[PDB]
Amino acid sequence: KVFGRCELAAAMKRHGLDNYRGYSLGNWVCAAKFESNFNTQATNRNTDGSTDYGILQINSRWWCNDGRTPGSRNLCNIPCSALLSSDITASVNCAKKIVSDGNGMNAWVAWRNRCKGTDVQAWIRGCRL
Ligand SMILES: [Cl-]
Ligand SMILES: [Cl-]
Ligand code: NA
Ligand code: NA
Repeated sequence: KVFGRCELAAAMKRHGLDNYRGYSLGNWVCAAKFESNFNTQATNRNTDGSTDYGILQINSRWWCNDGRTPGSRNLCNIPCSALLSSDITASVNCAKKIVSDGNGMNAWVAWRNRCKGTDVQAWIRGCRL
C-alpha cells in the first residue's frame, strides 16, 4: 500500500506515535517519506548483506529475521515480511523498540539528514487529526 500523507499521519497517531519518546508526529511522517516514499512494500539491500523493510526501512541485521542475514538478531521477534503489510502495526511496534534503544530517531539515517532540524510540522499541516 502507498499511503497518503494525512492518511499515514492518522494511522500513526492511532498507533501511539505522536510524541512517542518526545518525537512529534511530523518527525515520523517525514522519516517515512524519505525512507520509503510512504510505500509499505519498499525493500533495499545494504552493502553488508542485510536488507531494510517497509515504511520505516527496518534492518534485518538487528530487528527482524529474513532467513538470509547470518549472525543477525531478531530483536523485534518478527519475520521481516510482516513489515511489508498494508497494516502498519508491526512496523510501528518495532519502531517503538528502536527509538527507545538510546539513539532516538538518529537510528534512521534519512531522518538525521533530511528531517532533523527542519520544520517537520509541515508534514501534518492541513490534516484532520
Ligand atoms: Cl509535528
Ligand atoms: Cl540520507
Ligand atoms: Na491522505
Ligand atoms: Na535478523
